[PDB]
Amino acid sequence: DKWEMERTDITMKHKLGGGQYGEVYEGVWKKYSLTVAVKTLKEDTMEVEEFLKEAAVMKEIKHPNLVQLLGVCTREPPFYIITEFMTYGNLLDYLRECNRQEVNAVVLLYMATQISSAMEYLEKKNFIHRDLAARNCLVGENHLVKVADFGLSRLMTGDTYTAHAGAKFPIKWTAPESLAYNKFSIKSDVWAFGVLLWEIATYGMSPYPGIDLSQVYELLEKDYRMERPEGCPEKVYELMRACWQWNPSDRPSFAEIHQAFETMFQES
Ligand SMILES: Cc1cc(Nc2ncc3cc(-c4c(Cl)cccc4Cl)c(=O)n(C)c3n2)ccc1F
Repeated sequence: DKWEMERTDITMKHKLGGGQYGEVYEGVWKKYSLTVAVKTLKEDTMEVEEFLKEAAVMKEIKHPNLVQLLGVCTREPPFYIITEFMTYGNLLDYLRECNRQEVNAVVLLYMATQISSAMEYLEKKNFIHRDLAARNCLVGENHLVKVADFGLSRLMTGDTYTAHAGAKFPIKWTAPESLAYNKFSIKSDVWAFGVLLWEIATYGMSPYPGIDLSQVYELLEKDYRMERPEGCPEKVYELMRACWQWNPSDRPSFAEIHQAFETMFQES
């Protein structure tokens, strides 16, 4: 289709992210003198059909706050997925290293509004993310934030995905039903979004600070939740706590979350 391009159109530069995102490189699309990001598969980091399906799914995603596909090379190996390049890197590092007078309260609402917009689109389009976290949000100039869209799964909005036996999760971002039963849904993405809000509010602190990973689930089942961060508006914390309702059904939708943030951003 229209997305297929010649591999030789791109010149590969260096690895991005220190391996955390797999085989991803900065590159140059020569014709346009345009920096792009390129993911490939040469070191057996995923299975071939999984990679090719990622590429297929990306073709369907079109939203201002989801990383945008530019093209693919899927005829013969090595296969490539080519996307827009986000200049800063990830939101976790961005928050940690930023000048807070610039990245101020208004900007944190702006960030939350952008990410919730992306998630509202995935909710509407029957996809789940499964790894929402600041390390998986990418930042460009002027505090533009886009959710990374590797790993998306198709799932009708009211259904559940069961992860493979033996799967290991990022415990501190993982909903209780996922931890206990390997069950994921758009509502487990909502849970993760609440943790992300806490990351934003703390300018990138590690969640459940000092708490043993093997005791996180136990704390959640006893109704422990992280306290409100310093400076965090009460309405924002209310939203975070709603994202952390034990029962998935009781958590807000992304459409509701995005509306709340848009309003707070517009009124700031
Ligand atoms: C300075 C710096 C910049 C970036 N930018 C960046 N821009 C675009 C992309 C696009 C990726 C992508 C791809 Cl190539 C294929 C499918 C889905 C996605 Cl999301 C992606 O995995 N990454 C990490 C990525 N990183 C990352 C780290 C860093 F230190």
